[PDB]
Amino acid sequence: EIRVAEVADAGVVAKLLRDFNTEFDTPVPEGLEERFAQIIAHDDAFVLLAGDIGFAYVTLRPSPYYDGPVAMLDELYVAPAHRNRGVGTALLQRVFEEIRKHSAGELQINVDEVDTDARRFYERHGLTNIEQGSRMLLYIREL
Amino acid sequence: EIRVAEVADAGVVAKLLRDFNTEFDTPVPEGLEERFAQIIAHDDAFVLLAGDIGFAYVTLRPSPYYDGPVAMLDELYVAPAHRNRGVGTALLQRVFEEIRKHSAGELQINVDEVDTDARRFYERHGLTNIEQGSRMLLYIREL
Ligand SMILES: CC(=O)NCCNC(=O)CCNC(=O)[C@H](O)C(C)(C)COP(=O)(O)OP(=O)(O)OC[C@H]1O[C@@H](n2cnc3c(N)ncnc32)[C@H](O)[C@@H]1OP(=O)(O)O
Ligand SMILES: CC(=O)NCCNC(=O)CCNC(=O)[C@H](O)C(C)(C)COP(=O)(O)OP(=O)(O)OC[C@H]1O[C@@H](n2cnc3c(N)ncnc32)[C@H](O)[C@@H]1OP(=O)(O)O
Ligand SMILES: CN[C@@H]1[C@@H](O)[C@@H](O[C@@H]2[C@@H](O)[C@H](O[C@H]3O[C@H]([C@@H](C)NC)CC[C@H]3N)[C@@H](N)C[C@H]2N)OC[C@]1(C)O
Repeated sequence: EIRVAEVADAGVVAKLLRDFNTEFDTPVPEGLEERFAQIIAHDDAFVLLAGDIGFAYVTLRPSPYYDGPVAMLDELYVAPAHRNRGVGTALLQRVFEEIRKHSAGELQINVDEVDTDARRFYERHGLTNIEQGSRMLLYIREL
Repeated sequence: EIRVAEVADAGVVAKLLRDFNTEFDTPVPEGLEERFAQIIAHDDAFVLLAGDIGFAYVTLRPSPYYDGPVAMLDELYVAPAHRNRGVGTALLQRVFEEIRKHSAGELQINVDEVDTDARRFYERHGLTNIEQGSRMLLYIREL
């Protein structure tokens, strides 16, 4: 079932994020668990857990366009053996439900162009890459 | 010079954002001044002003990857008569300075693909759309 993570669940969330990065051959910094414990307790952010096999990490930030925040689904992951059985759909549905309790004006998600399965999933569940007739790109600088 | 906006500057910020959205024929929400006054008073966002002719609006949000926030340059605009003279460069250099005071681990920016001149500007100043050989895309749902 989906539930909202408590501070004491930080270790499970961190493990799943580590698994996600390992799946993508990306090294992870130390301290994921300690940071997730802090974020879950104190910040305008939440984590949803599907048992111990999937999670969603959402941040809520201010926007002049809305009375409520703009939400970002910063991380969404289901463990590979549990995919294609509706877990990601359930997590994303619960994301929409939870951000609606905050009157969020919009949900954003960053995705690599090459991740066509994720893109297909998001496009089939109501998200779009198009604004004013153009694709939207994410630019970053790591610091 | 460039300055960090105060609550008293909400009117000038709101005017500039209205002008930006009018130029690009994108919608303008009601209540921009009052919302900016609220946003500027809080700890997780700031606006930089170049006189009354340009602005940067930055939000800060938590990440498990860093002790500091992830910053997002949600809006960057210079009035048309003042472009191509280095104002945008100065604003972006002050964005990096200010987010360094917060120990931000990354800067992110949403950029329409069609905005080729803005994209050249960001690439010239150290931002990248590429991660592991793939372009990064933004997906949204308005709510
Ligand atoms: C090539 C490439 O890109 N590789 C990427 C490899 N790794 C990653 O990207 C890592 C991160 N990604 C993830 O962790 C996971 O991918 C995700 C992104 C979180 C997804 O989480 P789940 O797999 O749990 O999601 P789901 O099961 O809820 O839905 C997924 C698909 O299941 C089928 N389905 C489910 N329910 C039903 C139903 N009731 N009726 C009919 N069909 C159904 C349907 O076909 C659907 O596909 P469609 O997208 O709607 O067309
Ligand atoms: C978060 C967010 O909202 N992101 C979107 C960015 N916002 C916009 O697109 C709104 C409209 N544009 C501006 O608001 C401002 O123009 C910018 C984008 C902040 C830059 O400010 P400046 O004009 O002050 O720049 P600059 O003088 O420091 O450096 C000069 C270099 O700017 C580029 N440049 C000049 N003129 C335009 C132009 N009309 N359109 C697009 N690019 C332009 C060009 O690349 C030039 O380079 P080149 O010489 O032609 O090679
Ligand atoms: C409806 N969603 C948008 C979101 O995608 C996001 O839009 C960005 C927004 O942060 C920012 O938009 C500005 O730049 C846009 C222009 C330069 N391209 C048309 C015009 C609208 C103007 N507000 C640009 N960085 C790119 C634009 N797609 O932020 C505002 C929003 C209302 O939440």
